[PDB]
Amino acid sequence: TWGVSSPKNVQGLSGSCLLIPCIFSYPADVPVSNGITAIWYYDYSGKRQVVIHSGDPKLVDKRFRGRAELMGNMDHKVCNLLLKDLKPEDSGTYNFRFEISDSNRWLDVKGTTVTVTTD
Ligand SMILES: CCC(=O)N[C@H]1[C@H]([C@H](O)[C@H](O)CO)O[C@@](OCc2ccccc2)(C(=O)O)C[C@@H]1O
Repeated sequence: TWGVSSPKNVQGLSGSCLLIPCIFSYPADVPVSNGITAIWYYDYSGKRQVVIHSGDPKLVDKRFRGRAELMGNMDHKVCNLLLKDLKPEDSGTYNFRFEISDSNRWLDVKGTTVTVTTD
């Protein structure tokens, strides 16, 4: 069954780090020969910036370069996103997408809202 489970809200402090827990799923009969591509988006419906791209890392916006890293193992169906050196501007929406093959790709429209404060 196709899906992405991650928190609706997550809070963090400026200069610290934060973890957005995440897990995904898909049907048992979906073939997976050459792994799964993992992608995280920031403000998808607006600026649409790439935070993580396990398939084409040069697509990662300079804004997040060196500051975001995917924790979980795709093999274990985990998509946890760790964000480092937080900035108030990091506040906004984050959505995960995984792409296996052909039409077997999925963007979670729910996403997680991030709130970074100074103190
Ligand atoms: C078999 C699983 C599945 O339904 N995957 C579809 C996904 C999926 O429905 C969404 O990602 C779930 O949120 O949508 C897609 O188009 C997205 C699209 C739809 C309409 C217009 C433009 C683009 C997508 O690539 O995200 C096409 C996929 O085939």
